[PDB]
Amino acid sequence: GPPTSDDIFEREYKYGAHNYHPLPVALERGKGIYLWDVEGRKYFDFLSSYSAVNQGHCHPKIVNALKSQVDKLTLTSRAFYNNVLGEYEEYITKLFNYHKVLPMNTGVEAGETACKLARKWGYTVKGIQKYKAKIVFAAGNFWGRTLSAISSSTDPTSYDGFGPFMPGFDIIPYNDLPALERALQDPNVAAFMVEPIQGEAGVVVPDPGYLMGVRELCTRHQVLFIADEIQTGLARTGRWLAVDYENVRPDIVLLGKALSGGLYPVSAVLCDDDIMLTIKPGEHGSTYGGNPLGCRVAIAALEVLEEENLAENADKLGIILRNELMKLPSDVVTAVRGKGLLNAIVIKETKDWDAWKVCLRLRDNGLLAKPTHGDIIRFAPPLVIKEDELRESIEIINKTILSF
Amino acid sequence: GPPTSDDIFEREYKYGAHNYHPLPVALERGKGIYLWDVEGRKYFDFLSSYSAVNQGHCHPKIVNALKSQVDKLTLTSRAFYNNVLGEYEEYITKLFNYHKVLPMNTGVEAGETACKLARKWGYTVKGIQKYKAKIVFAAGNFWGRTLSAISSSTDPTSYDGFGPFMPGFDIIPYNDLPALERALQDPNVAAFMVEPIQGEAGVVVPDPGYLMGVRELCTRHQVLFIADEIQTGLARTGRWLAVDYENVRPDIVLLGKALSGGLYPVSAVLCDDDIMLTIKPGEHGSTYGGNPLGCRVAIAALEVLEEENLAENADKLGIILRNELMKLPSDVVTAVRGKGLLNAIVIKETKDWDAWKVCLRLRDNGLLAKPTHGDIIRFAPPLVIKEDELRESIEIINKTILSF
Ligand SMILES: Cc1ncc(COP(=O)(O)O)c(CNC2=CCCC(C(=O)O)=C2)c1O
Ligand SMILES: Cc1ncc(COP(=O)(O)O)c(CNC2=CCCC(C(=O)O)=C2)c1O
Repeated sequence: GPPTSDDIFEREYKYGAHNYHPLPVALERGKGIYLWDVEGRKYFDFLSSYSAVNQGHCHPKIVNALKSQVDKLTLTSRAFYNNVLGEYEEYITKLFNYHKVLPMNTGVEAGETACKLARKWGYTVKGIQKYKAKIVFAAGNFWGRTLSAISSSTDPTSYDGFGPFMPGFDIIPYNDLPALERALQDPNVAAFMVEPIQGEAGVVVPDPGYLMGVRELCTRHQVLFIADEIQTGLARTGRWLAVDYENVRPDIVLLGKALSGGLYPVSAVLCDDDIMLTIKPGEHGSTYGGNPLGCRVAIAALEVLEEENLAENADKLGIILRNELMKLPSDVVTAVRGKGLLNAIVIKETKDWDAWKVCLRLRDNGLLAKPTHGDIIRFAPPLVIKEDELRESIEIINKTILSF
Repeated sequence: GPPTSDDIFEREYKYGAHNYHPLPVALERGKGIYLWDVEGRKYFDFLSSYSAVNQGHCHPKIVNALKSQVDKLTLTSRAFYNNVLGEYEEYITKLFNYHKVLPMNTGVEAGETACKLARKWGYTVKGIQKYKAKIVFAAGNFWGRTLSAISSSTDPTSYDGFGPFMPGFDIIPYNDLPALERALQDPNVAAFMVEPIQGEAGVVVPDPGYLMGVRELCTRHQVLFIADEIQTGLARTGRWLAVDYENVRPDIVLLGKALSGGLYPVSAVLCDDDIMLTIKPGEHGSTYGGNPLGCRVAIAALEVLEEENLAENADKLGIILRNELMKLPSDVVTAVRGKGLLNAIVIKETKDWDAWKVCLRLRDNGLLAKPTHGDIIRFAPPLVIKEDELRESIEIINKTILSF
């Protein structure tokens, strides 16, 4: 017979690194908002791979693009041109209204590319002396697991025991304009990288006006405003970009995750010529970056978000989700927050009952989520979910929470 | 009508970053050893995307694995278990005879993971004080484009203008055992990372006994021997791993590129429990690392290399290629080197005639290659090439070289 869920857990423990502690569930099928485990049980996916399957699992139009291109050409390396990359570059740069895109594969690679752009721009355009360029980050940031990315983290589990660390990274509190103004008095600051909503930190939503204030301060001190929209972008928060809520145009925009609908690792660095062209030929790249298969997938993935109006759906349905979640008892749910369909609740941890137990029982009742930083449960279903399906999920949440 | 090759070049220049200068050819189809441009012209691929399509372009068994899995499930995130990862982990760890694998996506991510393992092992097992752990690299190394990877490079085009740089990375000459012995007198060295054959540097083959000497020195000083086999592994040099030529077992093995046959970004970090388990749950990972679609592709990709005996083919055919290349006139070809089907020739550059011009004319005559570091042309066709097809390619090389 096939392997059971426990067999699947047991096998990974024996042969795979122990760098995760996943929730005890073993999935083998996904379609739209639903996942199925190897026992055949059906679950609502309320994580969406942390917003990488915004378009739902195995969306037929993205699947069709992958199957069609894989019969033609999948990788030449950037030693040669392929016929797809430029069609995708034109499409994505028009869509977000930046002059150029640099293609990469993973979110952290886009972040690393952004820091390289910022330093090279800082040295060659702003006039900072080599190598005094600084990049400022916000406490609670997450942008990946390279040595550079953990060097800016304030989470000791990310960086403790992995040093020495990348120099030139300063940290200030999130959602704090006086702190950014103070930090930007240093003329050697080249960039400030920030998430419009902090995902891994627990859907930390900054106050209204924060992104407007970041834009103004960065311009006033000619610092590059790097917006990490790898988790918040692509309709998840109710707009094409989370920064659209404040009509703000960052200097560099990072995309990833849902850029492929979950079918391929595709990430992107968007910015205008004055920044993008400080990197000259031979000075940056990637084996798989810009390959034609990922490019066909990402075009189709972006078309799904636009043609199915997923941003407005995420907006309307996010209002319903948060209003219903706020009806839960304060003794159990300490906070509800989010924008669009990127939301989270905070569980009043005791000696016994905590967010991990809630997620175990959510799983028992047919809904999959997971805690972050202990007491914060993220609720982030695919943007293709319908109102009826959302309300059925809310009743699962209510049944679970009100069962303790 | 469709876009011409020049239209394709023009479009990328307008909308994509200028971080590469590819050879002027615009490919739209690949199958086995052949590529076709948008004009319909057929070329021998003598780069294999720098050994990412060892199995040939669009190998039907790898394509079948991707099409089959994409209808089931492509990404859950490591928040949950998927049913494929453990089957791939068991398969790949048995094949190379290491206890555990850590899955990632790109080659540089595997390199970053290796450096994090080395430092965490250095601090928690060897007893190095935080944060004095050192990692030694060889001059000419290439392992990617993150800020950490360029921090160990000796190529100014990689690191100049991108600092300040990651501390704790020392550099010694390649192919130099006295230098490694001298460097390893420092008790704060945690690891030595090295390519068995340096790819990007120009297929720099170390002398016989070098890898044996590296293994002994690393053991004698309890330093981790990290073998970067992302370009040399997976049958390209004529064995499963290039280190197999000297019967050497590194402490960490990195794989990538051909790990997927070019269909998906899949990379791997292989090592035993004593190193792998110094990273605890929550301390390292990746959105797409270990996803079930990449895992199905990599299983099929690895099966192709074994079942079609591509290593022995690469061995036998590499002997023919180098012997024929050594018949070229010394006035034009200054050196021939390589193992298996990872080979290179060195062109005696003049004021006018150089390796770029040779590659332009190779392209004119139906064979695609590209220079590295100016005067070095790599010859690396897919391992599925047959002897007759190889000899037809050699005559193209002869016609081109003997036409100047
Ligand atoms: C806001 C933000 N920026 C960058 C990244 C890094 O993306 P990668 O593709 O993982 O390198 C992230 C990643 N966030 C994650 C989403 C899902 C799973 C995951 C993990 O298991 O590490 C991270 C991000 O959120
Ligand atoms: C020996 C070796 N180690 C690591 C890497 C990095 O792999 P990535 O997947 O690119 O991060 C490489 C990469 N070598 C390359 C092969 C093809 C194309 C390419 C590029 O355009 O940057 C690099 C490697 O060789």
